[PDB]
Amino acid sequence: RFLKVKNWETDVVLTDTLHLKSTLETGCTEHICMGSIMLPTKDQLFPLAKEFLDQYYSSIKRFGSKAHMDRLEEVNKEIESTSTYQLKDTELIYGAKHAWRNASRCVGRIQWSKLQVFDARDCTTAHGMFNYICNHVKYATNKGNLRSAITIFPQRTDGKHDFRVWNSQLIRYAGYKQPDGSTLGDPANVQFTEICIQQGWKAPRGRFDVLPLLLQANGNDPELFQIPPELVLEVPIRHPKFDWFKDLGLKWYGLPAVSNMLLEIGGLEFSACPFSGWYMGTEIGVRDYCDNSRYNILEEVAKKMDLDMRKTSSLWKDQALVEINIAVLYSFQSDKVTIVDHHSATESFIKHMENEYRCRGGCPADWVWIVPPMSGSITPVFHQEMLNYRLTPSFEYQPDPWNTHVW
Amino acid sequence: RFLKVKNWETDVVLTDTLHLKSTLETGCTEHICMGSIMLPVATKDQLFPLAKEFLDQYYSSIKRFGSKAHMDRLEEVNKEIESTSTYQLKDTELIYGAKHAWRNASRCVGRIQWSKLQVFDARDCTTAHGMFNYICNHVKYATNKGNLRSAITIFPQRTDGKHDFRVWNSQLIRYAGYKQPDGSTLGDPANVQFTEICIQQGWKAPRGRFDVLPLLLQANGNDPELFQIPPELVLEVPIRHPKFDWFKDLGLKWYGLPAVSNMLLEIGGLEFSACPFSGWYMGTEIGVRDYCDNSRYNILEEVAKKMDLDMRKTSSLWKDQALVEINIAVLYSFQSDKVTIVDHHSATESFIKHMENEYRCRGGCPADWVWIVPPMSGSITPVFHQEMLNYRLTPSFEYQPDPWNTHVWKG
Ligand code: HEM
Ligand code: HEM
Ligand SMILES: Cc1cc(N)nc(C[C@@H]2CNC[C@H]2OCCNCCc2cccc(F)c2)c1
Ligand SMILES: Cc1cc(N)nc(C[C@@H]2CNC[C@H]2OCCNCCc2cccc(F)c2)c1
Ligand SMILES: C[C@H](O)[C@H](O)[C@H]1CNc2nc(N)[nH]c(=O)c2N1
Ligand SMILES: C[C@H](O)[C@H](O)[C@H]1CNc2nc(N)[nH]c(=O)c2N1
Ligand SMILES: [Zn+2]
Repeated sequence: RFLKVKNWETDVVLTDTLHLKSTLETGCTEHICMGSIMLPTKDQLFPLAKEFLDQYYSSIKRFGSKAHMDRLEEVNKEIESTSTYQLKDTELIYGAKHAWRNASRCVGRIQWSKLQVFDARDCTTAHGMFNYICNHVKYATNKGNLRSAITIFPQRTDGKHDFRVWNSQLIRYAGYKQPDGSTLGDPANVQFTEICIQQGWKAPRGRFDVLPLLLQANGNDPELFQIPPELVLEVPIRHPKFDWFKDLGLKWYGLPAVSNMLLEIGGLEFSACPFSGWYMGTEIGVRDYCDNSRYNILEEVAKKMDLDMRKTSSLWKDQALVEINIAVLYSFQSDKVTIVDHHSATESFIKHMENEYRCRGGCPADWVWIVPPMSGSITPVFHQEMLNYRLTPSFEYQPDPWNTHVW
Repeated sequence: RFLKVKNWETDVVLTDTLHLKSTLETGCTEHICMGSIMLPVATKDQLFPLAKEFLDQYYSSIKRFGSKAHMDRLEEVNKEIESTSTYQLKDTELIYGAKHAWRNASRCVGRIQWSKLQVFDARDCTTAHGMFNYICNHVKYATNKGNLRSAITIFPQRTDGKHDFRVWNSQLIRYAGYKQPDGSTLGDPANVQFTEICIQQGWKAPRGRFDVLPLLLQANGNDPELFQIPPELVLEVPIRHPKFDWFKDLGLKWYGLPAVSNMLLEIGGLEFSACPFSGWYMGTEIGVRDYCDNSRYNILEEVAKKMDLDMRKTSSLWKDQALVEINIAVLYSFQSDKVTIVDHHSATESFIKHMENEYRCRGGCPADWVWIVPPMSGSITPVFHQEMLNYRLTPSFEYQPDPWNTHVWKG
């Protein structure tokens, strides 16, 4: 029941007791490991509420206190008639921060307690949503000195009155299929970009066209909105040594802001809850630029470096991937926009795991996601055993709204 | 039940039904995943069932499931079990067994080659000296002047667990490590403890950065004895870089034959505690892990110095930058000496082909993503984008405790 993790580089051994307060299911059985799978009512809504308040009140050292009990009964009452309930602000803030704290795929959690939570539960329209979003973007960007935040729209009711942001991120680049079969911009968003044009977006059909936001309030048809360009901090990508780097025409946005997840607190479901932090250099440099079905610029970059592309074994893909990633970090630093490299982010997460083990008794962690997609073994998380388990409050994936919605 | 895995790069979905033919637990539960944990005397009662399963498998693969020869083999094994409390695998069975252990090794990216594996039956061996001879002939055959060939050598199975054959080395060829007074290590820091044991056992250590350790061999439960592999049998490659001439001045070399010798081979209930096997290296094994792990030779710093890198700030990717050059240098030296080696791009691509084919013809390929994904440049290799299912099939290679921890000394 007590479980140990070992780091094979330092011989450090931590004892996990947090996973016994674990509640959702991992997808694994005693017979099969699914660690590398991307995605493995009144009766129900109450015990969830009770478990959440138990954990809240214990955190502010008023476990078993009268305020605790009184809140419990007050929630049970709203439930026994309304079929749902409302979080207090303090609960909402605590629940958000913990959903981040329990995000087993997030390497950036050392920062979990400094989250800014904008309570948008008084929202009622897509224009409302647009205004909350712009405000969130502007606060988070903070002229390049980024700050974590999450904006929380009204919780689910009957599930036909959901609030949803259809973009998978607040800020992402257009994808256009072409009459030769190739792609322009970002192929990950090709479908979304069609959905935007087929709702009436006039697309400039260029390589780095910031997508329009597309927002659904209270079950309604969703609606388009251009984020004010002066709110989208973008970084032109250049290299410290390679003067030529600049003319590949690359740039990237400063604000990563995940917008398609569902926030679950005490059995309540916040289907629209965009959140934002700041980039680790590899997300842009390795994945965004070099993933085969993304910008796929390796072929081109190594060309400029005059390396030997005649064999996989000259490691030309690898040499170029490094320079690209040196370039992304250099651009963001030079431009005073927050970015962290994969060495420093992983070191921090080691320090954070260590903290969470002594303060909480563990830290759910998903090794497949925490190990950066380059230079794995030269970062210390590589040598670190991690236990993956699902704690609540939490962020969960949810179907792309366009499969679900009813017009 | 059927389970699907998606490759997120090419959108290929595959369907695993093979995980159903799978008895051993994983370490995971419905409530916790231990996918990244390194490590999460059998009786009559248990033995027959395991023999049966195995022989059912064997006879299926030769399309003789149900045949007189099948029924009579079962009955001969059952008989032999009741009479002797163990049993003897036929040669054909042992070969099939070893091949299937490898094919089932979910942490091995090299499995495309599983059916081509040379099996040496050393079940007649009785002494350490007989082991030294077997192993020498394994090394010579497998090395094959740089054109490496897969091989495994199998010594007598465990009996009462008191008469074990063991190769105390973790690999048949590995460099000494020496902890000095000042805290630093000369040679490979991974082999310090084993090195100490060798010296204790009477090995005179040359005390250089690349001393090939002696074989330390235990037969029939006996105390192990020391043997120097003939050095003309130990093929080595001095490491240089195609463009950096100072690289050779680092003084690096490596042996060409990766040969694991601490694992246990389980076939139809039988445990072969000594079964060293060898193939050939993936470049990153030497260049990433052996040279660049902080707990190994750790040349990252020395190489970065020599490159005039900006080492004052990690965000310069000076570690990433040297890592690649070292891996370039390892592939280049092996290829130039005509010693078989494979880069991670080609190994991973090969593995994806193997795994697809395995789903086609077998209904699955157990695979451990944590281990299949190479330790540099993960997402530019196609395994990174591949969902994998991991589970335990037998025949299998299992871990066993280090024998110095379990061995009963006779004097
Ligand atoms: C402060 C800087 C942060 C960094 C550097 C960071 C880093 C990351 C990375 C690298 C991933 C894996 C994504 C990928 O490679 O596709 C990730 C996943 C995730 N992170 Fe963070 N994080 C940060 C802040 C946040 C915040 C503020 C939240 C929420 C409040 C969050 C919640 C999550 C969640 C729920 C996932 C998994 C969802 C997915 O599949 O994308 N992180 N994080
Ligand atoms: C043909 C060339 C081969 C290559 C390139 C290869 C590659 C690898 C690599 C890279 C690993 C992970 C070890 C690490 O990086 O620490 C591994 C694991 C393994 N492979 Fe292979 N392999 C080859 C041949 C073989 C053979 C002949 C066998 C047995 C017949 C085998 C069975 C195994 C086993 C049992 C493991 C687990 C090792 C451990 O857990 O430490 N492979 N393979
Ligand atoms: C808040 C925050 C900060 C930060 N630095 N980083 C993040 C990760 C974003 C979230 N989500 C992907 C990452 O951005 C990378 C974009 N690639 C998409 C990966 C993908 C494709 C298809 C299916 C999937 F399940 C996942 C969030
Ligand atoms: C036959 C063959 C060919 C090849 N290319 N590569 C190999 C991998 C060897 C096996 N064994 C690891 C690799 O050699 C590296 C040694 N590291 C030991 C890994 C380890 C450490 C602590 C706990 C564990 F559970 C496991 C075999
Ligand atoms: C197949 C595998 O699950 C998939 O490629 C995962 C692996 N690790 C990842 N890790 C991060 N950080 N982000 C990802 O998108 C992925 N993809
Ligand atoms: C903690 C973690 O499981 C451990 O460091 C693993 C990760 N992946 C690995 N992968 C390979 N090929 N070889 C290894 O030794 C390891 N080590
Ligand atoms: Zn698992």
